[PDB]
Amino acid sequence: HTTPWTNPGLAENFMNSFMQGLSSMPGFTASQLDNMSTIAQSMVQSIQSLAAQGRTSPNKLQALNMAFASSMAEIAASQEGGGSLSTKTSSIASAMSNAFLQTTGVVNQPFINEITQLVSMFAQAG
Amino acid sequence: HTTPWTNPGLAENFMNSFMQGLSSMPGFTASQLDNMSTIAQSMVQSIQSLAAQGRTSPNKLQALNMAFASSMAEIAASQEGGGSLSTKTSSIASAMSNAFLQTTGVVNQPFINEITQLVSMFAQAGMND
Repeated sequence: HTTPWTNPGLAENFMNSFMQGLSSMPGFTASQLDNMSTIAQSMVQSIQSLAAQGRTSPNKLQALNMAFASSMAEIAASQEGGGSLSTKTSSIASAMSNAFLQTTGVVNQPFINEITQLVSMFAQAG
Repeated sequence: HTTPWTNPGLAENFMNSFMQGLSSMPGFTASQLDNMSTIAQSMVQSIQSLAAQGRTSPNKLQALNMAFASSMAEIAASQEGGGSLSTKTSSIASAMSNAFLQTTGVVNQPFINEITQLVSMFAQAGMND
């Protein structure tokens, strides 16, 4: 239970840290950041409720972390406004990288790469 | 055109309808389905809670519907057990299709394609380390 994918407290820390970091990065409108913040806070509260019920597990926490990251990639790709897709992509990657450093102290680069591929995948579908 | 991210009620109904249908479909273990149902229930409750506060919008709902569908894909692709990846993918796609039909009355094919693409992506990558 040493990572966001196995420890509910660390999953919550990860998502809060991602947002704190993203808030100082370029490419996003106030509206986009509000939307991302609203979503992060709803997913943090949702992991808190499940943890209270003993209803988190590695499999569910993995899927919830992926849900969080996919929804961020989706806002970036679909929501009109702000800077370039490439600026938004770099900003989400830097925010993810700091969220790892703030939690496990170990960046999961393949996961960051995967989220970067999501942004392009979603942008191209829309 | 009307979608699951048009308003909170449609979003919640789509998610519930997806789970109902998937649970009658092949390729999954009881554990994977329990896990998918738990995440679906948490998402619906999140939406009910944002809705009660007037905090939903089409952009936020579209992001949450993606949060939901990605979760489903992640579980299917990565939690060990059940049938083939090919079976899980078509079961997810048929379940999404029915869920549109029961909710809005209209299948959103680009969304179905996105999610089947996610299943592949997530199977290749994993969530390790």
